[PDB]
Amino acid sequence: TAQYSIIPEPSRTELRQETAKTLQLLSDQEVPTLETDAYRLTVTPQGAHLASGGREGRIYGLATLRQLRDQLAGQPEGIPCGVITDKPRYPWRGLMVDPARHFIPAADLKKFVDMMAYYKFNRLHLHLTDNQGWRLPVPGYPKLKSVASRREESFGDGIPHEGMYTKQELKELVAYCAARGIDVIPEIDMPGHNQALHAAYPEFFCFPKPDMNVRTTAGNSKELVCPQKPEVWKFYASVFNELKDIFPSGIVHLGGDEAPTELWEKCPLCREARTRAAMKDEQEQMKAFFAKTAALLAKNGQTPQFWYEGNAGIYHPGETVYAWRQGQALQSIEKTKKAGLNLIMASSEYCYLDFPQIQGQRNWGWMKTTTLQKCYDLDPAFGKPEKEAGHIRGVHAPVWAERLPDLNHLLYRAYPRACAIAEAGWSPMGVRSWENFRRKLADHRQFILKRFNYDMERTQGNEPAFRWE
Ligand SMILES: [Zn+2]
Repeated sequence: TAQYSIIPEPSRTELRQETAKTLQLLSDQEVPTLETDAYRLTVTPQGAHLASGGREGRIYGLATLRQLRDQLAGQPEGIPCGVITDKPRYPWRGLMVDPARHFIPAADLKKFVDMMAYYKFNRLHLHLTDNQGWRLPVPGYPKLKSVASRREESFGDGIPHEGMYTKQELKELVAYCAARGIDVIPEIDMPGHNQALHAAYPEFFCFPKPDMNVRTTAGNSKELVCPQKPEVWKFYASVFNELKDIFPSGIVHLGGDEAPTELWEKCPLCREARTRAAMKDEQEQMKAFFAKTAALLAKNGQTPQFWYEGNAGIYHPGETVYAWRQGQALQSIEKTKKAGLNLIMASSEYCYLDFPQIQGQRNWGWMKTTTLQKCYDLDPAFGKPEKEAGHIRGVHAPVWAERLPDLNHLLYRAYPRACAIAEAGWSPMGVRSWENFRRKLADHRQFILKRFNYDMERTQGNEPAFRWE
């Protein structure tokens, strides 16, 4: 019979027999009984009543009302009356954009934010720095702009790529996100993924290479900042001071992914520093590096996060890590619990939205296909009980942009899988089903076309063309 098409699925929908042809908001009340992230939305033939426990729940209730208005706009016969009582399963529901790989203009970020807010995402993570570019301006380090923000080409295409946000643009983004219920999380990836920083400031590295250029290809860089160099710590203190001014979330993602330690092992400065500190290997050195960085953050009231790299011993109890490596989700849940770490689920089997969504679409010679149906199969807890998985804070989907050069390409791969991620982060398992989700997503094609002039239809051949290979 007649249903709503709200994504994410609300925790409770009680449908009634009457029909509503108006969604005029008749009441909008803050009530003490509901939690601050919760709302109750009642649809009657005379209009709608919204109750919420706080500003956060109110934002979510208005987001549901927006989807119901989009449904009603396409249903002249009216929509069912009913009561929706709703609160998210997980408090962290995030997407990550990758302007380091391909710069995202301010106007395009706005559209990306409006779309994620429509699905009740509440975290926007900015991957600001990598091998292919550096997008955060830092006073006192002008070569980040003149060198690190520019590259000669991408994958042999001969086409230079550059870009850097202004401080005013980033403060605009923060306010734009806050008005839509979204906290912004900057990432300064360290100690690796740093070829762009090396191109600008080779003196920060164990083996300075003045001829180094910003990377124009994918693949792994072995260049790690040298923890023995005072300039490194002065630089990151300056970076973190800018983040304190710009990003009121106070959370700084430090990255830490894909940082092989070969060059630390060989570095003549790091070798003797390890001898002085009685460090037996470079994992102990990595632990000390993160601890020193966390101490710098703590001076500003900031807190770190990391990509989980499978060695829980390098993090400090109470810190948050992101599980991402293929095949490691269950082990990561267990090891982070034992180590006293909090966990965000970003498993690349379900959440890496750079991967093609239909078999036969560009995989660049290595990417597996993650279909919409596969994505929807994600339970962030992997069926584990609360005593084993209560340290999981939520779900997070990166849209890595090595191969996504503009917003058109970004949205093509981000959606509709981001809709499934939204439901995995928000909806209790007891209201989730592929059949129901698929039904609603079909209706959402018209909703998103109407509201955003954007088409979420996916076929193998309708991905925008690429210039490479
Ligand atoms: Zn070194």
